[PDB]
Amino acid sequence: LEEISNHQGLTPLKLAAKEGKIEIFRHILQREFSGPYQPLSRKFTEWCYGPVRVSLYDLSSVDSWEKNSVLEIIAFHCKSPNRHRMVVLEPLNKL
Amino acid sequence: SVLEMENGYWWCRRKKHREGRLLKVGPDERWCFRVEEVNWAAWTLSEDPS
Amino acid sequence: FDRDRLFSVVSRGVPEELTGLLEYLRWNSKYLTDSAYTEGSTGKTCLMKAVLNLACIMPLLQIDKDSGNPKLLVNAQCTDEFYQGHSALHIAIEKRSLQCVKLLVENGADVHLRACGRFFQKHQGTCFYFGELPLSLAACTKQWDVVTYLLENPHQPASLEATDSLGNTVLHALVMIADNSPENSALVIHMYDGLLQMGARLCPTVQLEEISNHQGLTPLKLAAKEGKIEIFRHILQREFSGPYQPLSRKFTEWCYGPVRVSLYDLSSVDSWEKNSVLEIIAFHCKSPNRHRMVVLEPLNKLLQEKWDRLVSRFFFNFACYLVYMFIFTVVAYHQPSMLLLGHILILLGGIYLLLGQLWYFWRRRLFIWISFMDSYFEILFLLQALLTVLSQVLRFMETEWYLPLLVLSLVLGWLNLLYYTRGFQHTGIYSVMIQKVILRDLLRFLLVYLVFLFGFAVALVSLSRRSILDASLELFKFTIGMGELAFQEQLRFRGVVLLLLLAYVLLTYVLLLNMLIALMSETVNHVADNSWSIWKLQKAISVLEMENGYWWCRRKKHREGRLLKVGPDERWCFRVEEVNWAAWTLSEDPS
Ligand SMILES: C=C(C)[C@@H]1CCC(C)=C[C@H]1c1c(O)cc(CCCCC)cc1O
Ligand SMILES: C=C(C)[C@@H]1CCC(C)=C[C@H]1c1c(O)cc(CCCCC)cc1O
Repeated sequence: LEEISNHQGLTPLKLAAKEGKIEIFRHILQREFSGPYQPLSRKFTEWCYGPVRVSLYDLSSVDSWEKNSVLEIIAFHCKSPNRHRMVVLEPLNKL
Repeated sequence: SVLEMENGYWWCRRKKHREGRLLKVGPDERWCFRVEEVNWAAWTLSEDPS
Repeated sequence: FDRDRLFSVVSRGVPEELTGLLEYLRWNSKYLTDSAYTEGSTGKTCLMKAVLNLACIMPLLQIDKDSGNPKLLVNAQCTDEFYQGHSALHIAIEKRSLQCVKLLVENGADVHLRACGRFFQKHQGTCFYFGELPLSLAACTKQWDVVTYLLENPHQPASLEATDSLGNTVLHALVMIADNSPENSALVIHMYDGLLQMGARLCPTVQLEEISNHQGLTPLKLAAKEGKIEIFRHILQREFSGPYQPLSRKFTEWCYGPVRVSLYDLSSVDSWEKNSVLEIIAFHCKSPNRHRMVVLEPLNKLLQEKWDRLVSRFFFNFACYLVYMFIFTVVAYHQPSMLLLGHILILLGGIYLLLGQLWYFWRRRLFIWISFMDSYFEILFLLQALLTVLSQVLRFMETEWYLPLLVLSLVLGWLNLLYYTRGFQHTGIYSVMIQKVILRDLLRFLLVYLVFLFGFAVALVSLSRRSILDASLELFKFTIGMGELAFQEQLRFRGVVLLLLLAYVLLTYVLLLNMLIALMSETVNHVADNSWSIWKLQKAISVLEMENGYWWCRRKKHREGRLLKVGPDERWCFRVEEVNWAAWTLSEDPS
């Protein structure tokens, strides 16, 4: 479902970035589920050794390697006033 | 700035290297990004730390 | 019977799927600890994988008994440099499986194995440091049951005084994992207190707190150096009940109604002994929250009497420098009878400050590097003393260039007088993080202003065509409020020069005002400290150096406190009096 694009060629994740909907954008970007819905998640844990925990965020449409990525959409194709609050998200801030 | 700068100069376009590592979540392979966090209150895909 | 097959069976956890494996080892004369059956990349063995995929453990250890294995796999060690030293016992403790720990320990597992891998070091990247021993792992993971079992098991008790590769003990490990977080502070404080109580029961003749690592720091000293204020405060202000009374550091001398007097133990805190907590906090600590360390209840009071007892010496130093600077000014003003005496004092005064300042840098060199802003005035005094002596040297070795250096030393000598202003309140804003930020921007603003000043001056010269020096000076007069605005009618591009000059006026007003607005935001987004933590830190640094005495006359240090038998044990305690109207002793009567 997430790879379906509308007439503008934007996925639901990409559409949230362009329209400035930070609330749904953060939830989609940092999403995890249980065993039955494990392949439906975007955040995964690689290993956990006590307090130290490592997470793996899916850079499907986020990384700027592919054209019309989330980073390009947020920085240049977004007109919402709260553009700065988009990049401070946990996977975007680190990447 | 970094998004424009990574595109390269006009006289020499630079190839863009994908950031991340291809991991089989499980199959399905996704280019994930490694982020490390420390939590002292809460008490996995791989088997051993790396 | 195969390496791939053996690891697959242990993951499932069904011992019935592994039959005849022991017979296979006898046939091939191979052991489970051999490199053939290990993972090879990191030395991981079958037992290690079994604990990771948490019954098969007992038969797997049982079949080790049949084969003539000289080396026990229960004490196997990883071989990869990244993850070296990690054993199966470490897995059970990490997985929070008390039953697995009991099963492993009962079968001869060693409790003193060292996990000296790169992952277990205090790296700047991915790492986790819990000492280097299994006992430290349980302490840092909120496992009191595992700690209790590892301390009171008849099979192989774990010693509390065991040290890691750096000499860190169990108490040291709790210090290095502190992060001043509310969740982490409760973790370290609760376990540190519990281990001390268990330590008295297990080893009463061994004092845990006096054990020092390879750097020679006690756990109390280590907390001060590493900047862990949360555990530092708890250790410094510690009291217990009757059974653990000798294990406390804070005691009550007498209580008469609301008036209560407390006695804090100055064991490693008072500066009488070398490498004390006060010396460590002020000079050997690089943590940003150094000011919050001295405002603690025993440290805040103790540093006050040292300042009060030595305040006269501080003003005597101020008076001596003030008189010396007055002598310097008079001699310089009339440098071109008693003037011969004046030059002798200038040479003697410069050589006196130089030798005294050279002692300070000899005793300590890392302090200036780690914290430039803490002792930046030490550098300034060095330049003033060195230049003053050098300037008089050029007077004897006549080169006619001693005057510019003497004049430069005069203005800088008065600037060094601002150092003594730290002995008063002076209001302002007291912060070290802000001051570095403000200083950095002002220097950047000066560079931005100069290039704009230089850029416009060249533009003015070429368009009007003295040189750049006169034109740049004319533009700089605009800041001092002395600029020249006139329509020079004998210029071809008179309008362009006039418009360009007006552009500079509007440009420099924005630049100066922007810095004021930028400097205003720092003041607004600043929370004043009612205890004046920054000011107290500066006073604490000065008194510690001042009490050491001058270079020409070292002064004996008198210990601060009174020797009292707590009960026996005698500790040099510090008297602190407090008044409480809500709560309703060692001595018998008030005194
Ligand atoms: C307290 C602060 C933040 C003041 C407030 C505004 C002013 C003019 C500058 C700041 C400031 C420094 O940021 C640093 C120093 C001394 C540090 C070394 C200077 C060579 C003094 C100093 O007044
Ligand atoms: C402060 C300001 C805004 C003044 C205003 C006049 C001009 C342009 C110079 C500026 C300036 C620095 O931009 C920087 C310094 C030294 C940096 C540290 C000062 C404690 C002095 C100094 O006069």
